[PDB]
Amino acid sequence: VDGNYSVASNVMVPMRDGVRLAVDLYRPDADGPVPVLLVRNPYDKFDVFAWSTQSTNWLEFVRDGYAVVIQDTRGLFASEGEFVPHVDDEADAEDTLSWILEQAWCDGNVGMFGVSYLGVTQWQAAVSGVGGLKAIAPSMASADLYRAPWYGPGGALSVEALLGWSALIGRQLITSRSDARPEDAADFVQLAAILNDVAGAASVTPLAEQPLLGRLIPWVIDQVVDHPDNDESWQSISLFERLGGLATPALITAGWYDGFVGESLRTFVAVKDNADARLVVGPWSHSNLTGRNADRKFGIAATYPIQEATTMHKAFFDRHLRGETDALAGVPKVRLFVMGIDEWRDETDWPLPDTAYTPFYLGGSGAANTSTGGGTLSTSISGTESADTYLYDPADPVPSLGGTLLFHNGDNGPADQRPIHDRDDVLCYSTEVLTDPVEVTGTVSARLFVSSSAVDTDFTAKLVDVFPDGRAIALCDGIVRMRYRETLVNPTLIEAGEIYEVAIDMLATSNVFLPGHRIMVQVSSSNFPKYDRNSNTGGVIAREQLEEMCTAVNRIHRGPEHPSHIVLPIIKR
Amino acid sequence: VDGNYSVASNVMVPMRDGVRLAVDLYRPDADGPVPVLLVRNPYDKFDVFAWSTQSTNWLEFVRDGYAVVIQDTRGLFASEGEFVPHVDDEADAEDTLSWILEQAWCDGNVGMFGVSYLGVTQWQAAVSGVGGLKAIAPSMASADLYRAPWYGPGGALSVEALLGWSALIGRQLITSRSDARPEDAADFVQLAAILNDVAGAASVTPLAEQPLLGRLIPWVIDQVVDHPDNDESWQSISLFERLGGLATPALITAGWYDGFVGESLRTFVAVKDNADARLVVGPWSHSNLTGRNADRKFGIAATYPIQEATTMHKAFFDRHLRGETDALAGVPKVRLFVMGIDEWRDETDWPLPDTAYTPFYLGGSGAANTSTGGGTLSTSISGTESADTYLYDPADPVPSLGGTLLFHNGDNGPADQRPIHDRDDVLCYSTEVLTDPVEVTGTVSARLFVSSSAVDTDFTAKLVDVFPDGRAIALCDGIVRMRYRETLVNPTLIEAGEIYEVAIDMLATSNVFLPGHRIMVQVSSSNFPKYDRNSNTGGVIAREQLEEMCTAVNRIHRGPEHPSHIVLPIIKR
Ligand SMILES: *C1(O)O[C@H](CS)[C@@H](CS)O1
Ligand SMILES: *C1(O)O[C@H](CS)[C@@H](CS)O1
Ligand SMILES: [Cl-]
Ligand SMILES: [Cl-]
Ligand SMILES: [Cl-]
Ligand SMILES: [Cl-]
Ligand SMILES: [Cl-]
Ligand SMILES: [Cl-]
Ligand SMILES: [Cl-]
Ligand SMILES: [Cl-]
Ligand SMILES: [Cl-]
Ligand SMILES: [Cl-]
Ligand SMILES: [Cl-]
Ligand SMILES: [Cl-]
Ligand SMILES: [Cl-]
Ligand SMILES: [Cl-]
Ligand SMILES: [Cl-]
Ligand SMILES: [Cl-]
Repeated sequence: VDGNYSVASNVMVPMRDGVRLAVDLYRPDADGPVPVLLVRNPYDKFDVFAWSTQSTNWLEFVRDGYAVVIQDTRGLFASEGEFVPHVDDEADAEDTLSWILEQAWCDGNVGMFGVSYLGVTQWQAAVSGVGGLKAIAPSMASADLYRAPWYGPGGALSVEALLGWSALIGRQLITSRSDARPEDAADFVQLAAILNDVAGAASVTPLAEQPLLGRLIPWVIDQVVDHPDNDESWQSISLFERLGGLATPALITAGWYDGFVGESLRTFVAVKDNADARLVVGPWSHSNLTGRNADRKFGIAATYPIQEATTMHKAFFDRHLRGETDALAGVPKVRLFVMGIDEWRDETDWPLPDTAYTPFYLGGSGAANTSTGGGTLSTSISGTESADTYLYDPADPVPSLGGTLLFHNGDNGPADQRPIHDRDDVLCYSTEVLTDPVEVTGTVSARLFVSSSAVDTDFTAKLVDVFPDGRAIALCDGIVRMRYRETLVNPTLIEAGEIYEVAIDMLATSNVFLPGHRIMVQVSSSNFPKYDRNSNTGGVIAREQLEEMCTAVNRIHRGPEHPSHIVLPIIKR
Repeated sequence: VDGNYSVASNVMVPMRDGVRLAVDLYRPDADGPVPVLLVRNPYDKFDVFAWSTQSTNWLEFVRDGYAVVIQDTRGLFASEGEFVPHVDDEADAEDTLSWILEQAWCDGNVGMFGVSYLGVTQWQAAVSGVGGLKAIAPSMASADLYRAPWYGPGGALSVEALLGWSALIGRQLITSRSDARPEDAADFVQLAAILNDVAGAASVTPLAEQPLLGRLIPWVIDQVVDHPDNDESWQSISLFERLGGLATPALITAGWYDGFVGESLRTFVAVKDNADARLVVGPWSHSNLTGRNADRKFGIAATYPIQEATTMHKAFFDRHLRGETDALAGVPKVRLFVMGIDEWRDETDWPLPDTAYTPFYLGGSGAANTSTGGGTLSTSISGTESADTYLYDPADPVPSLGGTLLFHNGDNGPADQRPIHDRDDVLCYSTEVLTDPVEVTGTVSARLFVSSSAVDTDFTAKLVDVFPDGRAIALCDGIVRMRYRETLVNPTLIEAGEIYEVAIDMLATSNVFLPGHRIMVQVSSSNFPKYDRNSNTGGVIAREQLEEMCTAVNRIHRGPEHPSHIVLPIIKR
C-alpha cells in the first residue's frame, strides 16, 4: 500500500575482505523493485534523529516509494571490523552498492544523501564508478580531507576541529564498547572535559602528545598531526582530482559559516560541466542551522528549511533515479541566502556570472593597529609607501570568534569582533561609511605584501561587516602559513626582513553591505584555536614546546610599490 | 523478528461524533498483541524529526516491542474536522484510546509520551479514567492552561507566547490547506513578520485587534485575549483539580527556563502520593535544549540527554505497561540539573526534603534604583523604614531578557541582565559577595509591601546570580497584576497610596551561588513582552489604546514595619 513500509534492523552485509557491516532497510510495500537511497553513518544507524534534522525529512522518500538503507560504518556500533577514519570508506561503499544492486527490491537505481561525514562518504562512493549509482547529495562535505576539515588551503592545522571530533568519536567508541572496561568511566569524563574546553585542550604543547586521544584513536597523531604537508598520505584519501572524470549528478548543500564551505563550493565547480549539479548555501555553521546567533539574527526564513530541502531532494532523485525528465522544472541551479538583505536568491551559476573581482587596497595615515587606528580600504591604489608592524606572540594568539569554527564555540558564525579590536596585533582597515549598497557574493581572497623577523610565521585575513550600532560581524576569513605560501606539498622557509607577496584564500561569502555599514578587513598572524598557532621557528610546529617557540615582529606593507589588497567578488544587480 | 517493524500511514480512526482522525502505526513484527504508546500531535504526524529531538529516540521502543501510534489532532493535516486548541482533546484522546484498546495488536496496556502540546494532551487523556491507559510521560507541559502557557499565577497575559504560537499554527494551517487560497502567500509572509519581531507585534494597541491572527485562528481573541480572569472558560479546560483523584504513573520532564516549569512541577507534586511519579529537570528553555546560551554555558552534560531519556522512559513503561516490577531499580525519583556547580543530582522528593524556606530582606542606604544604587539583601530584618520609588511608563516597559520566554528570544534563558541595569525603574538588591556556597533549589516567591499612584499596576521580581566577571544571570522570575493579588477569579482594584502586601510567585530554580558571586533581586513593574504591560488604569488592558494608558509612580516599602523579602529554598548539604 502506497505510503506504507517496513524496517529490517541489522541486516549484515559482507565486504570483499569478509568483514560484515550492519544496515537497516526501510522498504516500501511494493510489487516490484524500487529506487534505493544509501546513507553511510559513523554515528549509529539506529540514532536517526541526531543527523536527520540537518538533512531531510527522508521518511517521506520511503512513503513515496524509495527504499532507504542506513549503514553503520566499519568497526562502529553493530558493524564488525576496526574503525579508522576515511581509509576504508571507498571500498566499503563500493561493496555496499553492489550488494544493494543485487537485491530483489532494488530496481538498479541507487542514490545517496546525508550531511558532514554522511556527505564525505558520498564522494568516496561516487569515485568507484559503480554504474548503478545515479546521483549523490553531499551536504556540508568535502572531496579533499586535507583542505577540509583537517588542515586547509593555507596549510595550518584545524586543531579545534581535530580535538573536538576525536573527543566525539572517542566518546562513541566507549558508550558502544564490545566488552566494557575499567578505564571507560574516567576516559569518558576526560573527553567531556576536552569538549567543554577545546581551546584549553589545544593549548597543551607539544600538540603531538595526546595520551588519551592518541590511545583511543591513534589516527589523530599517526595521520593528522604527523602529516602537516599535503603529502601522499593525504592525496591517497583525496577524491578531488578524480571529480573532473565523473558524470554523476550532485545536490550540494553548504553553509557560509560551515567548516566545509570552501570545499563544498569547489566540488560544485568541479562537477557542474559534466553533470547536473545543484547548489544550496544558507547562513549556517556546522552545529547551528537555526539562523539565530548571539549578536546576529537572519530571520526565520534563514532557518534550515528541512521540508523544502526534502521536496528538492525528491525532485532531484525523481529526475535521476526515476528518469522523470521534468521533475526539476522551476528549480534553480544555485540557491543562496544573501546576508545583509537576509534573503534567499536564485542564481544561474556559481561563481555568479558577472562577478567583478575588485581590489580594495589597504591605506590610511599612521598605524592601522586596533579598530581606532587609521587603517583604510579603498578601490584606489594608496598614495604613499607605509607599513604597519606588530608583535605576534604564540603564547598570546588572537582568539577565534565565529567564522567557520566547528567544535570550539561553533554555534556563533557571524560573531561580533569587538572583544579583539583593542589588541595591537589586530590591524584594521575599513571603508568610509557606505551610502550605496555593495553586494559581495563569491570566493574571497587577499594579496598581502609581508615581512617577518622570523623564518616562518602566519598571516590571517578576515572580512567584516561593520554595523551602524557598532557590531563588527565576521563574514569569512583565511590564513597562510608562510612555509606553504607557494605550495602545500613542498614547503620552504623565508628570509627574515625580506618582503613577500602572499595569497590568502578566505573561502567565500554572500553579503550585501548596506548603506550605513562599512567594509572592514582584520589582518593578523593568528586565529586560535580555529588554526593552531605558528611557532615562528621553522620547526615541526606540533612537536614544539611553548617555551621553545619565538615571538615575531611582523609587518604589512602598503602603498604604490606594495599594493596589498583584498579581492572582493562585487555583484551589481 | 525482534528489532523489526512495519509502518502504516493514515489509518483513519473515528471519533464519537463521526469525524475521522489520521494516525500512523509503528508496529513490531510479533506473534501476539503488544503494549502501545500514543502521541497526539498538532504539528504533522509525518514530520517526526521536528519534535522527537526534544523527547526520546522512540524508534527504540518499537525495536523493543512496543507499538507506537502517532496521531494528527482534529482538523490538522490528514485529520478531518475543525481545529480549535485544547477543547476537543479530552474526548478525542478518550476515543483514540478505546480504538487502540480494541485492536488485534494491542495487549490492553497503553502509555503516552511527548513534549509541549504532546505533553498537555497526555493530562487530557489521563483524566478520562480509561483503564487501559497505564502511564504517561508529559514533557515540558501543564495541567492548567491558564497558569501555563497563556497567563500565569500572577494574572498577566503571556503575550509573546500567545502571538508566537498563533503565528506558528497560522503558518501550518496555510502550508497544509484543503484548497489553496489567493491570500495565503501574503498571510504567510505577515505571520513570518510576527515571528521575526514578536515584541513589535505585541506592541500594537489595542492588543485585542488582531486582523490577521483573529481571522486565521479566532480562538486567539475569543478565548485567550477576551478572558483575562481565571473564569469558567479556563477551568473548563483545566485538568488540575482532577489530578488528585488519579492513580496514573507519570514521567515528568521540565526545564528551569521553560515556560511550563511552574506547572510541570505542580503536576509532579499533585500526583506523587497516588502513583509512581518521576521528575527530570534540566537547564533548558522551550526551544533551546543545548545547554549553550549567549552568556552562559552549562557544559555538554547539560545537553538534553536524549539516549538516557529513552532508557529512562523504556524502564518506566516496562514497569507500568509490562509489569516488570524491578525495571526502575537504581532509577532516582527526582533528577535535577543543579546550576552553579552545573551538575546532575539525584533527590528523593520535590520539594527537596530539608528545604529551609528562608527570608532575605530588602534594605540598603539611599535609593535602590539601578544596579549602582544601594539596595541590599540580608537574612536580618532591615533597621530603618525606607521606600524606593520609580515611575512605570507603559510606553517604555522593562524589556524581557531570558527567563521563561517562549517565542521572543526564547533561546537564551540565563540572560545577562546588564543591558537593563542603568534604568531607573529597575530596583536592585544584592547580598555581599559570598564566601560560602548557597544552594537555592525549590519553588521561589517574594512578599513585597507596595503602593501605587494608580488603581491597578504590576509588580515583578527576578532572582539573579551575579558573577565575579560582571555577568548578572537571570534564574527565575514572576509578576503580580495587582487586581489579581488575592484571587485570579474575582479581581478588585486598589486604593492609590495604600500599602499592600503582595505575593509574587517566581516559579522555581536550582542554583548554587558560588563564593565570589552575589544573590540579587530585581524589582520592577513590567517585563515585556514576556508579560503584557499593565495600563495602570483598572481598565480591560487588552482593549486599551497606548495613548489612553497612564504612567504610575510605584513604591517598594522596606524596614521593620514593612519587611519586604524574597523567600529562598535554601539547601545545605
Ligand atoms: C561531520 O559528521 O562532522 C565532522 C566535523 S569535523 C566531520 C568530520 S569528516 O563530519
Ligand atoms: C508546545 O508544542 O509549544 C507551545 C508553546 S506556547 C505549547 C502550546 S500548549 O505546546
Ligand atoms: Cl526479506
Ligand atoms: Cl576491519
Ligand atoms: Cl540582527
Ligand atoms: Cl527569503
Ligand atoms: Cl550575476
Ligand atoms: Cl570615515
Ligand atoms: Cl626597521
Ligand atoms: Cl622590495
Ligand atoms: Cl493490518
Ligand atoms: Cl471538527
Ligand atoms: Cl559559562
Ligand atoms: Cl553531571
Ligand atoms: Cl535535601
Ligand atoms: Cl558589598
Ligand atoms: Cl510622597
Ligand atoms: Cl501601613
